[PDB]
Formats: sequence, structure tokens, C-alpha cells
Amino acid sequence: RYEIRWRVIESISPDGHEYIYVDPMQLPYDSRWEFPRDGLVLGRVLGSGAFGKVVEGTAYGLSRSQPVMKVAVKMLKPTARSSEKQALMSELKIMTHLGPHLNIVNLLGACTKSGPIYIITEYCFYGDLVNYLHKNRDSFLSVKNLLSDDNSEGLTLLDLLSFTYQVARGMEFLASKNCVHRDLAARNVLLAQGKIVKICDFGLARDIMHDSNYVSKGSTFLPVKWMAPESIFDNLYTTLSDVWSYGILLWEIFSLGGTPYPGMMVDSTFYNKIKSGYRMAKPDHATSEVYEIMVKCWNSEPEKRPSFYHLSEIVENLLPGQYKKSYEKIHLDFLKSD
Ligand SMILES: CC1(COc2ccc3c(c2)ncn3-c2ccc3cccc(N4CCC(N)CC4)c3n2)COC1
Ligand SMILES: [Cl-]
Ligand SMILES: [Cl-]
Ligand SMILES: [Cl-]
Ligand SMILES: [Cl-]
Ligand SMILES: [Cl-]
Ligand SMILES: [Cl-]
Ligand SMILES: [Cl-]
Repeated sequence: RYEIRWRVIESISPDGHEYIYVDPMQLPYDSRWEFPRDGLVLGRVLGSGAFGKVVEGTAYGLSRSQPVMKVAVKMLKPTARSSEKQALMSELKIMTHLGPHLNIVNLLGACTKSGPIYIITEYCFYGDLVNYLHKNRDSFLSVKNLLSDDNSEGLTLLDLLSFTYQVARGMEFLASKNCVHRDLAARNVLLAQGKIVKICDFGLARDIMHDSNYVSKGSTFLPVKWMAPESIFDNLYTTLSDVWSYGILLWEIFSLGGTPYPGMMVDSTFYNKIKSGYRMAKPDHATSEVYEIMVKCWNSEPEKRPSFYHLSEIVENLLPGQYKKSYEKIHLDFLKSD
């Protein structure tokens, strides 16, 4: 019945107390985005939620670079409320505002006139990261070119470092735009062709009510296992809090899809342990260096945590130099599209 909104920060008071977030309705939609309905063909349903669904699709003429293009389409169910339509429009405005990045699922086009609203997004071949890791759990054994391509081989530490680097980059981009994700987790990361990490959100395509990851508090659902202490207790959300989420996410990556705080249910006892300063032990496939990154992200003092930009730098040093070169070419190819 809900989704967690990405918040973009318009301004912060000199004291550091009053935060003003942009109002999506206030922002302006760009008509250039509009794509003719006839030019879009809808396929199989990628996901289904009580109020919405994601569908496979092909867009014709949408892109000069890819005249026939595989894509994913976001649409509301008839069940969706009048207010919810607003949410889709809001998503369009915010996404246009942020602009495009290689590491986030991107908005390609939208159909908003004389029809059910349709959001066109990049199509990711591998699906969500959690499922992908589980699928490749077995056959995983502890060159750089192979990593940034579709060649299939047993999953490697190198692959994990790549996913680790891409999420940092995607997050760095979001932070630069003063955008706070508030629900960063492997479930919200999808993998595209070429093993390119794309960051997304839980959405209306799947049911938050039916997901164990979220605890419902008040009128909202919270991914407590991924929340920074300030968020849980002080209800404060920032780029720094996201960093905490990034560390939890890394734990998910190095445990091959493992649930954080395994064997621990979220309860009063869990909250107390976090206040105590309790942190997760090293994951099985995590190197000492990677675990160190997770621990830094989990610092009690948010200002103490590393910036996403710093994290990208740290991860890069743990990757062969050719990986960085490959990322750069892919980044440039991505910005050259169309
Ligand atoms: C043929 C396969 C194809 O799978 C897929 C799945 C989702 C795919 C996809 C290919 N391209 C894109 N998206 C998207 C895109 C935006 C999303 C925005 C919010 C939420 C999403 N999701 C992610 C998947 C989840 N099961 C439902 C909600 C989104 N998904 C099966 O994996 C390969
Ligand atoms: Cl959003
Ligand atoms: Cl096909
Ligand atoms: Cl583990
Ligand atoms: Cl080690
Ligand atoms: Cl820093
Ligand atoms: Cl940051
Ligand atoms: Cl960088």
C-alpha cells in the first residue's frame, strides 16, 4: 500500500535543524519525455503489486541509438487510488530533475496523455541483485574485461567488487543531487546487461505489506535492518544515513544474498543492541578490506562515516586498474547514447 519516497533537499537552515524538501507537484514535467502510446508494445509482467505492475516492453523510435528497444514499463493497477496517480507524476518530475546516471535505473520516456500513465525505464536483464546472488550462490569460487561484459562464468570476488563499486557510484550521484534514497538495499538494485548495476526503489510493483524486510510503524513501513541509528530513533534521514545503508548492502553482497542480522528478528531487543553499538560480524566472502568499508559505514556518528565519493575511491584501489578504465569507457558510452 506504500512506497518509500526519495527525498531531494532544497535547503537546510543555518542551525542545521530545519530541512526543506522539494515538492514534486511544484516541479515541472517536461513534455519532451512524452512518447506515443502506439510506439510502445507491452510484454510479460515483470512484477505485480496490489496497486501497480512492471512490464517488459519494446519501444520503437524512442531512441535514435536503439530504434527497437527493450524496456520496462511502470503502470498503476485499476486498484490504484486517485492520490496514487499523483505519485507516478511525482516520480516523473523528480527523475527528470535528477537527470540520468549509469548506475541508477533511468527514465526513458512516459505516456501521460489520454491513457493510463506509463513510465518507461531501462530494462535490466538480470533482475534484482538479491535474486541474482542467490541463483549464482553455488558455483561461486573466490580478466577485468570479462567483468564488464555479459560473458558467463562462475561468480567471483571481482564481480562482487564491481557491484560494490557501481552502487557507490550510483549513490555518489544521488548524494551530489542532495537526494536521499532512504531504502537502499540489494532488493532495490537491479543488474543490467553487461553486469551494470542500476539503483531503483521498492515501488508499487511489489507488496511492502507482504515483505518481511519492512516493519510497519505508524503510517509507514521501515526497513529497520538497513536504517542508521539516527533514522530509527531521531527520525533523521540524510546522505550519511544512506551510507549506513550502503554498508548493510555490502554485507548482503558479500554474503551472497544473505539476510542482515541473521537469526535476529526486529524487536525491542534488536533496537537495544543497535544502541549498544552492536555491529555484524564479517561475511564469509568479504575480504578484510571490504569488511573495513562496512565497519566505517556503521559509525555511530554520521559525520564520521565516509562520503560516497570517498567510498568510490576506496573501492577503486581494491580493483585492478583496468577495471577503472573499463568503467570510464562504459560511462562515456552511456552519456553518448542518442
Ligand atoms: C527476464 C527477467 C527480467 O526481470 C526484470 C525485472 C525487473 C526489471 C527488469 C527486468 N527490468 C527493469 N526492471 C525494473 C525496472 C524498474 C523497477 C522499478 C521498481 C521496481 C522494480 N522491480 C524489480 C523487480 C521486482 N521483481 C519487481 C519490481 C523495477 N524493475 C527476469 O529477470 C530477468
Ligand atoms: Cl522515487
Ligand atoms: Cl525477444
Ligand atoms: Cl555469512
Ligand atoms: Cl582477507
Ligand atoms: Cl569523507
Ligand atoms: Cl555523501
Ligand atoms: Cl569518483
